[PDB]
Formats: sequence, C-alpha cells, structure tokens
Amino acid sequence: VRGMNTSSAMSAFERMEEKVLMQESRAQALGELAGADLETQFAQLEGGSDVD
Amino acid sequence: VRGMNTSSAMSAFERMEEKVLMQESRAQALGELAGADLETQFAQLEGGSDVD
Repeated sequence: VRGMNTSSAMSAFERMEEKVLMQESRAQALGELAGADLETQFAQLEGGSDVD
Repeated sequence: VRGMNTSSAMSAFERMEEKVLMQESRAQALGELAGADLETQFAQLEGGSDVD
C-alpha cells in the first residue's frame, strides 16, 4: 500500500509508462515532422481542385 | 521464584515481549504512515458525496 521497493502494481506501472509515453510521443512527433512538408499542404489544395 | 538467570517463565516472558512489542508497534505506526495521505481523507468526503 505504501509502495515498498518492488510493489508489483506500482513497479509495473512505472515500467509500462516508460514505454507507453516514449513510443506514443515519438509517433505523434515524427508523424508531425513527416506531415510538415509544404507540398503535402498543396496536395490538400490539389484535392480541392480535383474534386471541383 | 527470585528469578535466577534462565528461570523458564521469566526468561520466556522477556523473549516474547521483545517480538510482541516490536511487531505490534511497527504495524500500528506503519499503518498510520500509510493512512497519513490527504487524498485518503478526501476519499472519506468522496464517500459522503457518493452516499448522499
């Protein structure tokens, strides 16, 4: 309850959150870097021209 | 009766009281440290809100 050194629930939460946060943030951040390209924003305008 | 060095009753009482006092006090004291958290006192208010 007080959280001795290897209290299985608390220790597991720590180890999972290390993976969980790093992976998810990497994917969002690298996804925004891959999506940063100006020509891709031009592809949204192109999709507008194409549908019209 | 006068309590010679290893008088079995008196010597046993000493050895038991060493365990008995230490263990029980540890459990009460560590239990008060585990119960010290303010959010647990908020859980009493939460139980009041929940029942009402």
